[PDB]
Amino acid sequence: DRNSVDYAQIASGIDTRTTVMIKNIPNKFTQQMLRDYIDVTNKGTYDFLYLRIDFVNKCNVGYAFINFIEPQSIITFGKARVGTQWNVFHSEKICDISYANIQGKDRLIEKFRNSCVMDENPAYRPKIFVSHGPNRGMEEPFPAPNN
Repeated sequence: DRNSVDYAQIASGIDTRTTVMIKNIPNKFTQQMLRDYIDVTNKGTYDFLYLRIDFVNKCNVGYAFINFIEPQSIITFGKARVGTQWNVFHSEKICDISYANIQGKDRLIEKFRNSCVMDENPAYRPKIFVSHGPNRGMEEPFPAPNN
């Protein structure tokens, strides 16, 4: 499909999309567990991260948005994790990815800055990180509502 990830197309430079959906996330996985999981192989390679929590059902939504700074970092993540089991909470689910319909850190910021999710516990809010320079990967304060 239009959102399937093909590592060879990324390597050859014919698909430069950077926003990816991390799929089949176990119900009880947290955003901290996801950040740590990604940091095993991809620390400092992404500049947007969000795993939405459903507070009523005590679970995450099952997928996360991640914006990689360089499209090549999708190969690093994918080749290490895609097709492997999460191996937490006795889940049978496997890590998988596809491209998101929304593309880029700026579009992601604009999608959540005015959202009601910014009113929840600061620890569970979407995150942005420095995209370039010596501090690349360091968390940045999320921009305030545009209204």
